[PDB]
Amino acid sequence: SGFRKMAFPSGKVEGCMVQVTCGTTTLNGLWLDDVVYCPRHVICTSEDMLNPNYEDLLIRKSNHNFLVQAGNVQLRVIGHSMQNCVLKLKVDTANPKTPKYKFVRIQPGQTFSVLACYNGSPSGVYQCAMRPNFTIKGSFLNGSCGSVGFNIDYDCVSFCYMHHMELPTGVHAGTDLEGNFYGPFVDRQTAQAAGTDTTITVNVLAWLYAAVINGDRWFLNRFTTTLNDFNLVAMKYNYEPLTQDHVDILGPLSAQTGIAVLDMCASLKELLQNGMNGRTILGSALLEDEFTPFDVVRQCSGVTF
Amino acid sequence: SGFRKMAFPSGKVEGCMVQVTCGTTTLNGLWLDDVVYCPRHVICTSEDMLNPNYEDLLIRKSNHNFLVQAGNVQLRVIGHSMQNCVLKLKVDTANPKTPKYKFVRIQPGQTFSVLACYNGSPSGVYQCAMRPNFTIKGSFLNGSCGSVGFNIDYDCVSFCYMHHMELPTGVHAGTDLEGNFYGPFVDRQTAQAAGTDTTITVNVLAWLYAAVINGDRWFLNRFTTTLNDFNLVAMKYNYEPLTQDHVDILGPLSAQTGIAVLDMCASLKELLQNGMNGRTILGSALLEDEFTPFDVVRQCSGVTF
Ligand code: NA
Repeated sequence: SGFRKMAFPSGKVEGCMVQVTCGTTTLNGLWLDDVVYCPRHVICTSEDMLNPNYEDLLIRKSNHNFLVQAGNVQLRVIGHSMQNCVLKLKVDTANPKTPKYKFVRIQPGQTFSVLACYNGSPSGVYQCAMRPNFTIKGSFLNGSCGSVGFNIDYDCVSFCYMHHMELPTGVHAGTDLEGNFYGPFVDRQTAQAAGTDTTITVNVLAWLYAAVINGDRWFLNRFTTTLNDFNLVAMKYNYEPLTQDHVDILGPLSAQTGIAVLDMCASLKELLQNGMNGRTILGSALLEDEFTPFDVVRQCSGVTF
Repeated sequence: SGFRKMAFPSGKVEGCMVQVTCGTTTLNGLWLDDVVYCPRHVICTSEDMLNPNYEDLLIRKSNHNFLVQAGNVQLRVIGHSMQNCVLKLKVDTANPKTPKYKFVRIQPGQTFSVLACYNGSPSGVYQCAMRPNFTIKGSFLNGSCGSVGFNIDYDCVSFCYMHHMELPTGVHAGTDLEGNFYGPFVDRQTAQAAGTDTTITVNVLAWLYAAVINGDRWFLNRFTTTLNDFNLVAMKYNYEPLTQDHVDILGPLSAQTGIAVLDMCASLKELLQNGMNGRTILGSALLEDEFTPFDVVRQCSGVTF
């Protein structure tokens, strides 16, 4: 037993990370088959970033202008194109370590692992959630752009995130692998506030089920609630609405523990109204919301890849 | 910016994980060059575990009793021996993906990454600290034995932990890679309880420095204290005494932030005596002690491997 924030093993993604240099800017790229994907803002000078026209900037670049390095071997660039906010550099060599993969656009509240890289080399791996306001709370420094987020499922890597920027508030913003930003953000140096964030209710409930599975039960009570009355309480604590879809997704955990979803909702209602009274849950003094129901089952059942 | 519990990239270790089966017991092994290392209790039956004579049990085994599988490839066992609580199975094929490595015995309060595996396949990666009572708070299920903990340093994987068991209290125990348990534990089914734990003071200070580096400053006060006056409070809150060596280890973080260690100690003293004033630090409502000073530097400087 035990319950930890757990990242996916990173080796399959490590084998895809390369370094991309344009001008004096170096960041990371993702090498799948004979394409390297990276943020298009690699083509911008500091001056360009103030007001970039990416089509015109890309017109002015040659293939030679992009230095791509896999470890210490140069990969010759033979084409360059743009898809939304992502640059695609066609190279003359397909990556023999390309895993089975998909590009997916994830939902707010869903989790993924980030392989933080610099100069094409991995620094570390950690688990992130896509916040309801479409930012992520990561750990990213200069040079981290092009690091990716991903899930693994039976040796298929589903890439869902590529890192582009840090907002002045200290949260992080990026795109899917088709280059569409998550949230209302743009790759130009202009004002772009993130919306007000909220707590991911279905994930908090999943984590309470994880706690029960690991023997923490003190917060269970004998109260009941309807979905509507629970949501009326949770709205006042800046929790996202819980829908019947969320109730159904919590079905397997509810079935294993014998605790009906709405009874766990009554427990959560009491936790919100009363606090923890100096107690902790799974070693935490806050209600945690970055585990999905599937993350609970995946950790507690030993799923491998 | 941002500060997360960050594991090492796991690919170098993933390439060393195998499955070892003896009788009807399956667990994981670590394949380095032509030797597979795994917990010796793999040779015990359920009746053996009650009172195992490991020397006798090993003499009664032959090479054919061990089935070793590296992914889809069966590895032929050509020798077997025992070093303390670790079994060493010599195989007729050397692992071509063996990283440059060392076996290290870590000190309490130091951290490492765990690659949790089942049936020789990686499930997830997460950071652990060796607690002062020589347990770790991990996430391990049936079949996780033989999963390893490690650090990566420049060009070398330093393996420091192999997983053997879960205490009835829900914490985890294991050995170094020479087969010596951390703490007073033994690989037999007899009563064993962890000693009372304590909080790793130098790590809490390191994490407060991480908070300052990331813009959290609310807990800083203009006060300073002495090492002795701080240790008076530390003893009252089950914190380890702070030594001059531990002050020295905090030197680089103190230097970067311009906050003397004893000033931060005055801040920590006020936090211990008065609480966290309804605030969080780096998203936590509790003081965190599982980041070493070097973990802070590694994450905040983007060290790669
Ligand atoms: Na101070």
